[PDB]
Amino acid sequence: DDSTTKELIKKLAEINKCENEISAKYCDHMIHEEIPLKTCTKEKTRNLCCAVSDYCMSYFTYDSEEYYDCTKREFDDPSYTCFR
Ligand SMILES: [Ca+2]
Repeated sequence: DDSTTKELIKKLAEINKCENEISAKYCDHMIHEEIPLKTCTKEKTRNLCCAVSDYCMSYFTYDSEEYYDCTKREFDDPSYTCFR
C-alpha cells in the first residue's frame, strides 16, 4: 500500500542511490525534462527518482506500460516534496 511504497522508496533512495545504470539514465532524462529541480538538491532528487525506477522495475519490465504507470504515479504524487 501507499505508506509501504513511500517508505521502501525513501529507504532505497538513501541506501541504493543511483547505483543501477538503467535507472540512473532514465532519471537523468526525467530531471532534465519531467521533474523540476527547485526544492531539493540535484543529488537528492536524482536519488529519489532512481529509487522510484528501481522499485517499479522490481515489479514490472523496464519500459513496459506498467513500469511507465508506476514511475509516473510516484513522480506525479504531490507529497514528494522533491518532485513538486
Ligand atoms: Ca544532497
